[PDB]
Amino acid sequence: KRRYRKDGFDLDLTYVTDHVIAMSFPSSGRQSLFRNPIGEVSRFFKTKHPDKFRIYNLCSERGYDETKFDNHVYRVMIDDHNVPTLVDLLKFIDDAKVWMTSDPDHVIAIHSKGGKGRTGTLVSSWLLEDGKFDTAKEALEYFGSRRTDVFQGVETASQIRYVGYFEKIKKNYGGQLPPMKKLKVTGVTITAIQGVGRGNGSDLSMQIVSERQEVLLCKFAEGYNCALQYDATDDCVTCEVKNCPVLAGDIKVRFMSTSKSLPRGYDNCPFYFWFNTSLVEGDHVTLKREEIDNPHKKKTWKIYRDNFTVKLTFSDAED
Repeated sequence: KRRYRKDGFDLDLTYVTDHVIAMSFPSSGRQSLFRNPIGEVSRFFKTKHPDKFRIYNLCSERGYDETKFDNHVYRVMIDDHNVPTLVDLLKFIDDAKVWMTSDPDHVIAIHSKGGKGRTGTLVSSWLLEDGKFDTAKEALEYFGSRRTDVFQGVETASQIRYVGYFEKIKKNYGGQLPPMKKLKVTGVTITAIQGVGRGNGSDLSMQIVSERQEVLLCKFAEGYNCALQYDATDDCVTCEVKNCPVLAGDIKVRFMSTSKSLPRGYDNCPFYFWFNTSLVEGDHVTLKREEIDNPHKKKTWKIYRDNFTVKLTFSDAED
């Protein structure tokens, strides 16, 4: 188990490396799910790494008394089962890099609620930055082998994607954001639709979210900002998307259903994903089952079949 039971401490805490710690939330309130008493976590860092630690809180949902950590806490606002913006991810990387380069004995402790999904995203990103790994896949697998025992380390497909994005940023874009590409979504295509909701796209709606605001809503059956086509022969739906505003940066696409058959997973919906417009190649992005948030869980694999995919078609909106 990922339980630290050494030197008179008992904490949900992992040394991923000698200087990089992953842990769950340092709690003080009512006993709920995850349970690291903040007094003990603070005692740990003050005893084991005096004046040489920095704590990263990745929860958008909850802060705490940071003076328990002598005010050495940096917050990254990420929603549970979601991803940081690439802007925020790079910000974090730079902060950690400055901190770590200043003293070889400096440590960083990254936490979220469980110290799983969000924590794994930034831990694996840091490990790429520090050069321990050269691919996202290996960094993620390492986090999994050290902490979560999940094969790919993190909780969602978008989390996997975003560590991949960081790898691309380091390798192809000199550690900085790629040149911005502005896009409009003009279509969405979903394959292997039978058995998903009403099996014909009629139950489905799609919400596009940018900077924590809804920027487009499409309701398929109704033709609300769209025009649905169902082809039974190809077991797919094709939906023309109308009136999409110019999209830039990190975009969250959520699919909702009026269907009672289709279960909700993370993010209070059947399936969703994040992508970044600047890392889109060509005029589409296509995601397989394992690349979509919620269908990526094997528990859903008799609903989302092996050929379940979602494709967004884009137009260039640079002008």
